[PDB]
Amino acid sequence: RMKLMIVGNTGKTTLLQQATVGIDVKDWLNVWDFAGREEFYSTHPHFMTQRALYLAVYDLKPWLFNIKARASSSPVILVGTPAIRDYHFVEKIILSERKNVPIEFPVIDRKRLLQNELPHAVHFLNESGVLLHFQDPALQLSDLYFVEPKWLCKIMAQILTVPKGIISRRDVEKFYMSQYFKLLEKFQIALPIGEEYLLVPSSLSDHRPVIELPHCENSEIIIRLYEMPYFPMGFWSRLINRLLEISPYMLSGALRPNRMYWRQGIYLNWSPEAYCLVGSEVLDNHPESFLKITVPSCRKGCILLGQVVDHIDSLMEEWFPGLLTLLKKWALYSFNDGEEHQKILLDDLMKKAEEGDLLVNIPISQIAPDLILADLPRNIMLNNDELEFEQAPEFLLGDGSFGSVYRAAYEGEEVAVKIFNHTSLRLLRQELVVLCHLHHPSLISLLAAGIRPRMLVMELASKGSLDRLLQQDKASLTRTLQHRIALHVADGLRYLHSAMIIYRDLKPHNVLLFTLYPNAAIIAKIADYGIAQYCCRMGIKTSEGTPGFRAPEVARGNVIYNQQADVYSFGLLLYDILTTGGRIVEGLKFPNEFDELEQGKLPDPVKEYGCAPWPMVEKLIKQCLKENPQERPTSAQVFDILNSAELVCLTRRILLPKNVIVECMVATASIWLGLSFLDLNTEGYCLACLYCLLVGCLSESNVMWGGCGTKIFSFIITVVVDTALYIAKQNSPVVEVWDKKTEKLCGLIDCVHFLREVMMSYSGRVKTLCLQKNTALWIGTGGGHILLLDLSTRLIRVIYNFCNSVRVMMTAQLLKNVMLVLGYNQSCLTVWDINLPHEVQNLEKHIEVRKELAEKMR
Ligand SMILES: C[C@@H]1CN(c2cc(-c3n[nH]c4ccc(OC5(C)CC5)cc34)ncn2)C[C@H](C)O1
Ligand SMILES: Nc1nc2c(ncn2[C@@H]2O[C@H](COP(=O)(O)OP(=O)(O)O)[C@@H](O)[C@H]2O)c(=O)[nH]1
Repeated sequence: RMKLMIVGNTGKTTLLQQATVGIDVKDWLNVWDFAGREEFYSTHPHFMTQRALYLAVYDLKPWLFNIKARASSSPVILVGTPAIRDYHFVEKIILSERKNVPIEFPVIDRKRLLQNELPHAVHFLNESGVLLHFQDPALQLSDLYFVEPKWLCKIMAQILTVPKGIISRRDVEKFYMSQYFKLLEKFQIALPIGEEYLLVPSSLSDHRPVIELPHCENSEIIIRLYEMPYFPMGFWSRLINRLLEISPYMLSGALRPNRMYWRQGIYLNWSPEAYCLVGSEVLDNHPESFLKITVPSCRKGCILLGQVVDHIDSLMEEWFPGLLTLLKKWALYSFNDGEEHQKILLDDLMKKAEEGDLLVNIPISQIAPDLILADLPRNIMLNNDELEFEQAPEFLLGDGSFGSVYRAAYEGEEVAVKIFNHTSLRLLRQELVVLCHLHHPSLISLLAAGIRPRMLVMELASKGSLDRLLQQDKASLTRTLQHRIALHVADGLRYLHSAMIIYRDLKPHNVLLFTLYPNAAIIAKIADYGIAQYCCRMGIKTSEGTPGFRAPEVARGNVIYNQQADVYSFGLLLYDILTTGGRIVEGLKFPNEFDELEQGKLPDPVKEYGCAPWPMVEKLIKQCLKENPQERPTSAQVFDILNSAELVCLTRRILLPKNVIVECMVATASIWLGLSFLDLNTEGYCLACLYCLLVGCLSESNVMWGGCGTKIFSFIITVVVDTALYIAKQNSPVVEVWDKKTEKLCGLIDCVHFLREVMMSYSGRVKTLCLQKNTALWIGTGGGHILLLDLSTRLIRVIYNFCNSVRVMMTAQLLKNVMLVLGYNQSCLTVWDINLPHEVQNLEKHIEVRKELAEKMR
C-alpha cells in the first residue's frame, strides 16, 4: 500500500512499537527502519523513494539532503527522545504471486516461468516494499528481481561487519557468487582496487595518519577549500572511487601512484614534486564541513589540481545536485611565505582573474591555476594578438550547446572559434576535458583556449557538418563515403568510451566533414563536447541530449545510464546516414513527434524512404536500436562490425522460400531461377551444361574452351580460362593450374590450406569458380566460405557467415557489375559488389593509415 521510513542517527527500533545492522523491515503500513551508524550511510541513498513517509529521531543534517533529492514533496515527520510537520517527541495479481518466494536466495531471473505490463507493473511494485528491481542501465542487474527486499538490505553490508578497512575477495568468499561482488561495488560498498582485494571505502581508518608531505611552506603548496554545510550522504565513497580509477591517468593521461585511504580523504603521490592530498578538514569554531586539496605549487603539481577539481566539480553535477549556493569554494593564499593563509572566494577571485592575472593587496597562477587555465598544456594557450575574430552573422558556423561556433583566423590559418554566451568557466573547462588530454583522428582538434573572452579555437572543417551534407547535397553521398563517415564516428566513440567519457549528443549536426574524397584518411570528426561528461564506472544520472537523437533510457530521466546511450545515438546517426535526410527532414516538419517514436518504433529504412538496401548495416542498425542497453554492442564492437569489407560490398541478400533448393540460374534487372523468376527491383518470387548456343563446362576468354570427364578440350565442374588454365574436378578441394601453350600442369591451388590458416565444419570442397579482370579469382567452397586469391601472386580475404553451402557463382550486370552468389543454408541469392577484392585491401590500408595517425597524435 504505502510505506513508512524511520531515518536518523544512532538513538528507531525501540520507537517501532505502535544495534540495527541493516534496514530490517517488519511491515504492519510498511516500515523501513534504517541504520543510524555512519558505516551504513554510503549504501542506502538508493532505498529512499517518493512514495514514503519519513520519520526522524534526532535524540536529546545529511538525512534530509537525499530526502529532498529523490522527491521534493514527502511527508517528513520529526520526533525526539525541509518538510518538517511534527515535533511531538517522547498488476494486483502479481503481488500475491511475488509474495510466495520458496528459493534459497530470493532472486529470480525472469517471471515468465512463475507467471508493457511487466515493465510498468514492476515499477509500481518496486515503488512499494514487495520487491526491489533496480533496472538501472548502469548497474547491469536488471535481470535480477530481488524478492523479499529485507534480504537484500541485510546481506549487502555484512562485508563491512565481518589493515583497518581492507578485505580480500577470498575472505568474503570463504564466508551465484559473482553477482554478489557486483552488488557490492555497484552500491559503493566494496569497490575493487587490485586483482584480489576490495577497498570497502566505509569502515576505513577513522583518523588520518601523520603525513610529513615534502612541501610545507606557503610558497610550495596550493590549497583549495570546498566548504559545505555537511557532507552529502555517501559523498566520500563516490569521491574515493572516482579518484582511484583516474589515478593512473591523472598526470600522463599510465603512472600508478602510491595511495592512502582513511574513509575521508585520499593521498596520491607520484613523486615529491607531484602529489595530491585530498581530504576532509575540521576548522575550529566552524559548524561546516571542508574538503582541503593540497598540491605542490609547481608545473607538475598544478596539472592534477585541475584534474581533481574537475573530477570533484563534475562529481556534484551528476551525483549531488543541490549543493550547487550551499557549497562555496575558497582559495588559500599568502603574500609572504611565513604568515597564515588567507582565503578568497573562487568566484570573487575569478572576477579578479578576468582582468589581469595578478592579485594585489602575487600571481593568480599559484593561487588557483585552473581559473586562468594555467594547468592545461602551454601550447594551447590563446595569443589574443594573433586572433582575427569578428563575431558576425556572416561568419556564424553553428550553434553549439552553450556557445556559437564562429569563423575566425588564428595565426594566419582559417579556424573556427566558439564563443560561450551568460555562462560560467565550468562550461569552458568541462569541454576542455575532451579537447585536450584526448587526441584522435576522429575528434576535433583544439588549437588554443582563451580565458579573457572565454573562447575555444578548434580547427575548421573543410566541408562543413554532416547535417548540411544530408539535407543539401545528396548526390555526393556515395556508398563508399557514407560508410567512412560511420566508420570514423564509430572510431571516435571507441576512443571517447575507452577514455571514461560519454559523449551524450551524437547527431549529424555534430559530425564534421573534412573532405568528401572517399579514400582519404580523415573524413569525419565529432565536435561539440558541451555535454560530454565522465562516466567513471558508476554511470551517469543527469539527463542531456537533443530530443530525437538520444537513447530511450535518456529520455526517461529516472534511470542512471552508461556509455551505451551513445550506441543508440550512433544507431540513429547510422540510420540517418543510410537514409540521407529522411527522418531528420520529417523531424523538423513535425515537432514534438521527432522524439515520440525515437519507444523506438523506427520503420524499415528501405520500406519508407526507398533507399538502396544495405545489408549488414540494416542489421547493425537493428542491433544498435535495442531497448535494452546491454543488448546494444559496445562502441569497440560497433567499429569492429563496420571495419569489414564484406559489410561495404554486400548489396543484396534476397532470401528464397523454404526448401526451394535452386541449382541453376542465369541473368538478363532480373535474375532467372530453375523454372522460376525473380525481380531484383521488387524482390518478387542449366539455363541460358549450356552456353549462350552450345549444349554440354564451357568458357571463353575468340578462343573457347570446355571440359568433360577428366580432360580439357578447346576449339570437372567449371572451366576457367585466363593467361593460365584454372579447373577443378567434382569434390576436389584442390584447383589445378594448366598452361595452354605447354598443355602441362603449372601448379595447383589448395583451398584447405587457406582455410586452415584462418582460425566437418570447414568443407573446403570446391563447387564453383569465377574469375575477375582485376587479377583476383573467386572460388566457391563447399561451405559458406568464399576465397579471394590474386591471379598474379596466387589470399585477399575469406568471406564467410552468409550461407551454409555455396551452389552457383556468376557475374552479372545490375549500372554496376555484381558477383551474385546462390547458396544453401533454405537457400539465398546473395549479391556482392564486384570491387570486393579491392575494398578488402583499401579498407585494410585505410585502418592502418588511421592507426598510425592515432599513435602520431598521442
Ligand atoms: C559550409 C561551411 C561551414 N563550415 C562549418 C564548420 C564547422 C566547424 N568547423 N569546425 C568546427 C568546430 C566545432 C564546431 O562545433 C559544432 C559542431 C557546434 C557546431 C563546428 C565546426 N561546422 C559547421 N560548418 C565550414 C565551412 C568551410 O564551410
Ligand atoms: N532513556 C531513554 N532511552 C531511550 C529512549 N528511546 C530510546 N532509548 C534508548 O536507545 C536505544 C535504542 O537504540 P537504536 O536507536 O534502536 O539504535 P540504532 O537503531 O542502531 O540507531 C535503546 O537501548 C534505549 O535504551 C527514551 O525515550 N528514553
